[PDB]
Amino acid sequence: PSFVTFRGEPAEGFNHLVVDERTGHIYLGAVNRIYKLSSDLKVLVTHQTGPDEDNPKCYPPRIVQTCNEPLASTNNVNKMLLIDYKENRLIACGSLYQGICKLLRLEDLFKLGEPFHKKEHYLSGVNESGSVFGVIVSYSNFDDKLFIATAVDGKPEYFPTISSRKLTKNSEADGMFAYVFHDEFVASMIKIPSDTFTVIPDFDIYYVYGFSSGNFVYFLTLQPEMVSPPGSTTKEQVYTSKLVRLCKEDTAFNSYVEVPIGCERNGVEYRLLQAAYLSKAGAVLGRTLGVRPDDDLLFTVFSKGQKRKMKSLDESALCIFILKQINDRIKDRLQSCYRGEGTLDLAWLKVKDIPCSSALLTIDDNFCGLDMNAPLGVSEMVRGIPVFTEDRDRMTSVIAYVYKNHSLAFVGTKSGKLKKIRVDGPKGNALQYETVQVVDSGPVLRDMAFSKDHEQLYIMSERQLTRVPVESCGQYRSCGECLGSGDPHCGWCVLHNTCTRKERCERSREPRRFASEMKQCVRLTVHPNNISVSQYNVLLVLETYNVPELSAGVNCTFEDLSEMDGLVIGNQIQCYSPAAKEVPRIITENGDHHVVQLQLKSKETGMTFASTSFVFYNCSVHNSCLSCVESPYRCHWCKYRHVCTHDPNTCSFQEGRVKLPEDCPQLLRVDKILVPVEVIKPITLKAKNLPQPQSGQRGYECILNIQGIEQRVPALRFNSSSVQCQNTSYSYEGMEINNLPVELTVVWNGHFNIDNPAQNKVYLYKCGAMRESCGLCLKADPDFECGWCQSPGQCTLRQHCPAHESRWLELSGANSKCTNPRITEIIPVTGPREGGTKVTIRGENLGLEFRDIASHVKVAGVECSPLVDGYIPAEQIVCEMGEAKPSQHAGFVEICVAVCRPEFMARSSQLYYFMTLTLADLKPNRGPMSGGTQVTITGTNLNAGSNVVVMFGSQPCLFHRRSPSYIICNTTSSEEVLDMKVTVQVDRARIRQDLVFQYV
Amino acid sequence: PSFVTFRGEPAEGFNHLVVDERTGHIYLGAVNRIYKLSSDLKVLVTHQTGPDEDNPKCYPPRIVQTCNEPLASTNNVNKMLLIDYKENRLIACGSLYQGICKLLRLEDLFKLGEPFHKKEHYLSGVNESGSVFGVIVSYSNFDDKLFIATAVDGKPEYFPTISSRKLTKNSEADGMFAYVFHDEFVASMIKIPSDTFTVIPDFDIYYVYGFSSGNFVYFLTLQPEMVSPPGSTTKEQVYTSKLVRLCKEDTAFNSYVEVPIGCERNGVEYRLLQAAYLSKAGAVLGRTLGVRPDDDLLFTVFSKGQKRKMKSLDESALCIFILKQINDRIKDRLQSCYRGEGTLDLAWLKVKDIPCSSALLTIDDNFCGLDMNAPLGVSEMVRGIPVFTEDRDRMTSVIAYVYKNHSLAFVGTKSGKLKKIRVDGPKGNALQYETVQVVDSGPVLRDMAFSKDHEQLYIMSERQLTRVPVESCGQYRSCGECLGSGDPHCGWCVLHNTCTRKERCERSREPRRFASEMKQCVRLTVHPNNISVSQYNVLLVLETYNVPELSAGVNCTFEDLSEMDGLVIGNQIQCYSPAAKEVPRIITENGDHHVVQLQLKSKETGMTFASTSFVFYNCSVHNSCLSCVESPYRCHWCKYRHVCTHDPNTCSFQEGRVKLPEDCPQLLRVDKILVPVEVIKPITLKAKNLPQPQSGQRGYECILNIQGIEQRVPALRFNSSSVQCQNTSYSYEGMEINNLPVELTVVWNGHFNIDNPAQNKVYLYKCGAMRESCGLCLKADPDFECGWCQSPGQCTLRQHCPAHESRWLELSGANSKCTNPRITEIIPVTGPREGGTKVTIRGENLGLEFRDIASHVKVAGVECSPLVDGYIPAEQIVCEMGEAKPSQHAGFVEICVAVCRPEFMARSSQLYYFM
Repeated sequence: PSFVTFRGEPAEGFNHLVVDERTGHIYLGAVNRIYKLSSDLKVLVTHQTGPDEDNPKCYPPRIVQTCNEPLASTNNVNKMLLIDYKENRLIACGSLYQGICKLLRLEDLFKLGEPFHKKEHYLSGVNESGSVFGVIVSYSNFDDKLFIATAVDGKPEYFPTISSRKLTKNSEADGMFAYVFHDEFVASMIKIPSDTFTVIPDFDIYYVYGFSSGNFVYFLTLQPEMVSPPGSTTKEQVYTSKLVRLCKEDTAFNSYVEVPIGCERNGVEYRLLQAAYLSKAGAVLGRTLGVRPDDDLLFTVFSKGQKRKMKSLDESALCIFILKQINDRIKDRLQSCYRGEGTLDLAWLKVKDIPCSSALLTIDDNFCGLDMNAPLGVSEMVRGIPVFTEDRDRMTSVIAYVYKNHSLAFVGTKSGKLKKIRVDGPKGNALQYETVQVVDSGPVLRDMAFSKDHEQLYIMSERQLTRVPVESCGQYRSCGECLGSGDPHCGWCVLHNTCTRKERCERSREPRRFASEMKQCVRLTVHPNNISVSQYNVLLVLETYNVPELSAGVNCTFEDLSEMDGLVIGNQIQCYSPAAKEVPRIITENGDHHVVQLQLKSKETGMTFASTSFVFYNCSVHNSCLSCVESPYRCHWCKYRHVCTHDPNTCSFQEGRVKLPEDCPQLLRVDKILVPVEVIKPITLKAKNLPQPQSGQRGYECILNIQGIEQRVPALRFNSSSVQCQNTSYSYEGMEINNLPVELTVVWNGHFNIDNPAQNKVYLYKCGAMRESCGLCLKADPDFECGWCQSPGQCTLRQHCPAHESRWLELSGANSKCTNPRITEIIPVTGPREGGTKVTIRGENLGLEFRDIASHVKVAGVECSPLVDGYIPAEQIVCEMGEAKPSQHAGFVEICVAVCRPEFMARSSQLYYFMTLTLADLKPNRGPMSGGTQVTITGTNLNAGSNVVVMFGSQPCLFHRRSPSYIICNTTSSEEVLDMKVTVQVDRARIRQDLVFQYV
Repeated sequence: PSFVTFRGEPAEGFNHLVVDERTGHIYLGAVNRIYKLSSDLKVLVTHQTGPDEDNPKCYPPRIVQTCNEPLASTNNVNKMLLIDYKENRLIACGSLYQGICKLLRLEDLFKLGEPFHKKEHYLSGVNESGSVFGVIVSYSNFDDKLFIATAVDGKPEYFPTISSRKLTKNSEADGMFAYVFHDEFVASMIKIPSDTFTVIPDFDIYYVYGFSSGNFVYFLTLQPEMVSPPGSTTKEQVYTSKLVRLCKEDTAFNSYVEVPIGCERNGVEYRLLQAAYLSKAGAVLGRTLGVRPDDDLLFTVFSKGQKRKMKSLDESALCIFILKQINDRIKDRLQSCYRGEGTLDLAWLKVKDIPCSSALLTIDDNFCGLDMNAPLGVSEMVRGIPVFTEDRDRMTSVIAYVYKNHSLAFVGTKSGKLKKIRVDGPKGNALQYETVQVVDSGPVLRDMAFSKDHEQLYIMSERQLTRVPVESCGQYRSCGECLGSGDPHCGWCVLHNTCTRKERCERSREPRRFASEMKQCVRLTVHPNNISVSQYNVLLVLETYNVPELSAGVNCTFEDLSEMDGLVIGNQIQCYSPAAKEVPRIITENGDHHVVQLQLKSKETGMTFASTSFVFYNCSVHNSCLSCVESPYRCHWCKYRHVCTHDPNTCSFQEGRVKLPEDCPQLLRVDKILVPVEVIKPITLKAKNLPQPQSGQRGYECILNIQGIEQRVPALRFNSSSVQCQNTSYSYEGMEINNLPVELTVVWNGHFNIDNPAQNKVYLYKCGAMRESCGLCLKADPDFECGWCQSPGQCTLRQHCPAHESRWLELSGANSKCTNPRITEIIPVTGPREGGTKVTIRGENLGLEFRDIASHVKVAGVECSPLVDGYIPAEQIVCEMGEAKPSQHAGFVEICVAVCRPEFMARSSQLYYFM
């Protein structure tokens, strides 16, 4: 939705706004223009007040007398605007005339009159807008007048800052703007003294806001540095914001009072008034405030500090004053002066301090002021009660009103936004909402008025007027959300199922028709929360609370899908579930269950207000016993029918029903099922609650899901808990993998698959696909019964290998030597003569125990000692060679399993070579002291032996890789010093040489 | 249009005229000529009757016997003319033959015969025309005759004045003009007795008019003084006009009767017949006259008094006689004689009075006369009913006729004009029209006859015959004029838009087609009389009365500008106004309003007959409030818009409307606005209904229109009735004139000038351009406040002169003595020594009061006394010098203002000289 607005009809400018209480027409003061608009902000009429040839310096403007100074077309700013209902007109006081005032007719804006001739007719030279304010007060004839305050600009002789002036019936009449009582000695006006001007050059009083209360007139003002801040001579100007008051009845002007005003937040001072608004509290605020219904309140806005009235600070605070409290402060002050204590203390007015005179008097609120102890100031600054503070974006303006007793406050911001604040000190809370009806880039003005009907709030900007509704609750879809937002205007119109204000809800006055608090929402419950898909037209009872009288009629709508009529009895609603024809259309593809939001559609509104979680659950869809029972819902499984249903009767017969998950027909696990390929073997199974096949039903089968071949073997069900597939052999083609797990499915009557929770599988394993060597087979589990068969040179079960001889060989309990050891290949081919090398020998048919191999290994003559941890049985032996000093140079490797028997020994195909490695040169000769240099050691036979260590300066080098020609290592820090020697030690041999490494 | 006429074909002369009933041919008797003319007055044929060698004195003219007296070629005057239809000829009796008569053939004017031989063939020596008359009466054969009367000229033996004569079929026949019955004792003729001639030498009977009526023959005659007026011996002759009558049937001539006739108007006597005409009354006159249809009437014309038959008086009166009334007078007279009372009383005929004899008789109208109490006269003169009298221009002739029962009378005048008179004694009214068809300078003759068709009336003059239409209504342009003339023939042929007779108007019989009375002329009204310029095609209803059936079709034409079709319903016509496009073309430049004559154009004729005042009213043109409201029309002024408009709504707003003139905006006058040059002064003004300037409107200014410099000074409007220009000074360059009035215009909002009805002005005045002397300034009005300032030697306001001393001098109320008197010049330079001279001395700086100057003046030693009235203060002194007898001869003039102080005296530049 967009907000209705009026763009600066003169796109050029804007200054003041006011609303006519009866009509709702909105009048807008502006520079060079005054507009009359409809409530909708349509342009009713435009008046041209503007550009006049003039000059501020000239006194009586050009029309009255000739001015030496040159004139220029200048803009006439609407300083003030006030509606005079009685007169049926508008006082629209401008400037640039020496401040001549104009009278515009209410309906047409016809200029009734604009008195220029006399001195009184001129208000002030001041060009600034809003620095002026005032009130129009009227009574029947022979009782009446206008109170207005304006800045002087140092014009003290020409104009009075505050005055009490006359407003005659005839706009033509000369008398206008004349002082109510003029005497040579005293006139109903207050001028600024010349002495005060000389002392402080710039002193001026700017009047922000003004209002009539009871029988007085108050003004919120800004003044200069006078004893504040202290200063010997002129320099900087800071302002003090004060409150002023007058009796309406005092022609003498004796009643004048002036108290400084502000408020502080946690040690932060807020001295400067931006705007104010007098209003009522309403029952809520008033009660906790402790006020009478009639008592008034004053919302205000202040900026931080005393500095720069022209351009104030962002920091701003909304404070509050109860009029009773201010009245007390004034009465308190007066009762004091009457005591005779102290001075009057009003710096700008009276330079020389006059003392207060004591006197006997009954000091009342009615007190209008007396001749002695005449106009007076105030010592104690009146503090206000803080409400909301904005640091980031300065508040510009404020308004407030009573709504259903709750007090709503409106606050303009520098940004062009409005805040809707419920004041709850007297209640309990804070800011409800913020809105940007206005103008996204830049600010709002003090003239912000609510409409007469109080539906909207016209918000004025420099550029445009915007009709911001005090309420747009419609945005809220649900009772939970509506009441959730908290912006006080919104309530849940239960029957309408919409969110709006009290006025908007038809028949909201009636009970439970309208909901204010979340508790009131609507709460709904359905007795049969869960209904099965199979059921149809089931009776449901609805319990609803906090709902208005439904006698209009109600319908139950499960969703957009269906709607059934309902009848009301007691405090309940009775509706029926949908038909089976209707229910499954929903259920399809949702499967297990579908929660649906059952709503209530009211007959009068026709909108769904209340909802509940309604479950459609259908047992039949479940394909298996586990899903049926084990699932989350109440469903029964029929073992025989093999169908899941809600009704017990539907099952085949009594013994057939499955209520509990344990009872489901399922296969229990046993020790792993091992199955050799090509062997005829039975496979016994255990299980529970296996059904006895009924008439027209076949027996059990075992189905193995092997990708290569799927086997169907019939089986026998011995009892409710045991099964067995008949003697058969299984195979898979490929010989790719030794152990292949296979899923097995037990079926009966052809299709019926018994549940397998564990998902037990059959392991098909093949006699040595994996083991070519006798040592490997005997190594494997004794369970397999797989063993080595000598004649074939292969390994299989006894069943599998023919017995020419009485025996096929099986490790009886490891007491089985395994023959013809062979050596495939060994690592480090070469080694150092000194020894210490770790030889890694890899063979096929070695000894099973370490103890036998130890002492077995020999390299030629040289004794080699094997390592236990390193040794992997019958596959590999890691052995460390001893001292090689012998004459051989190169020799074959021999392993004798236990004993060096002729059958029992193995010799290496290629011989182990012994060598004296030498090093010629280093790739980098030099490197930094810190080290970390990649050294390239070149030489011959560098690969020999087991261990290698490189030492530069006896400090170790970090080894990387080794080769026959090359050794690569990273240098250590030569903490020692520049230069150094290189020692390489392989095993017991330590070789050195002339090649040196130089540290740089 | 011009009237058809026949000029004296003989340009030389003219005498008688007659019209042939069947043909319409007009025969005209003249001297030496007889003409036959067409109805149109074209010349058909001319006959030469004229100049014959002859002599009046000779009896049987030269042809019969030789005459001793010398002959001379003389003119033959046509004495008489009579149409003999039966005979198919014209009897045209001449003179100069001893009055031989001629017979001219009807068609060709071929002379059938002219009997000269016998005595009867000679009628009378008398040369005068028109003194003769008579009638031709005819019947089938063996019944017939001619009755003719003529003057004798003292020829009593030769010719009979009245006779009954024979008219034979053959013009050649000898018998012609023989007496019907001739006996030795009595013949059908009446002669004048010789005795009567001796007594009165000149006696003669002149016969003016004659006509046959019923079965008688009447003659209107003029006779001499016989017992009237009484006179012992001959001297002067006056005439008595009488009526004569005879039975057609009386061969004996016993029936002769003779009554004097005349009429009187308010004690004025009209005795002499100029002409007469027998006619019918028609239904109108007859009814109120109380007559039968057949009964006749006799219109006549008489001059005042008994004097000069040869040249009668201008005063003349048209009288009337009903034949029944005259017949009664005659019967009454006869029944009386038969009573045996009195004498016959006929002076000229019977010198010795014979008595009437009584006898038993049934006296009827039929009575033809008897042997005893034979021809007789009459005592009681028969009076006639007067009709019209002309004092200035004498009536000469008359005719009358019946038209649609109204009786129209025609009367010739000495001037050559014809009057068309409806006689309405029996009806009610007088003379309708006068015409000069004839001859503008000089008169018309008795022979005036209407045509057979009665379309025209041939009017004869000495010089020319003129065909005057009875009717020539075409001359009249408008219904108002047509019916205005009153000559009864004319009516307004509405659709034709012309003026003519009933016969001439086609379809006049139909209703409202023809208008007889002015009332009938056309009256038109339009319901929406006033329509605004802004409006277009407005429905208008037309009310017309006295109009013929329009079903032919009608169009509405506002003027020559536009024309809109109309439809007829009821007794109204509905037309539409013109479009806005059309209406303003007219309105432009007429301004306030334009009255237009909306006419109706008839479809059949195509001429606009009826009109009305139609108003187009444009308010907008009015520039000011006064013109808008104060003017003559309904217009409203909008104070705020400052525009004038017809619609109230158009004004800015309700409070802004100006309906009344008082409410406007105008400047009221105050005592004259005096403005000194070079002085800062405010000028307060008074006024009424000054507007309060509305939004977007500026304030008031005072603009002075001074040719040298125009000043714009802003002002303040205190209230609806007062203004004031701000402190300023004004000047004009030139120093030419002291008092300069200047027009001032008060304006607001720049251009808007407030109305200034009085046209009040500001008087800019500047202190003595005119007065070099202290005496002159103090003399001037106290109002100016201008006064003499001693130190400067000049004169200006106090404001203008610095006060070293407490005073500048102003005549407080004339109590202010004034220095240095001078004498420019004095009049009478010279004077007599004796004195008494009035010396007029003109100077510059004299005394303010007379009392001081008196005794001041001296001419040298001689004391001179000044005159109060003559003395104009400080400018001039009029003084009278005393006795100069002193030795000086010449001396200088001296004036001492109050006292002859050394500073205070003035002496003349040039001296006064005594001689």
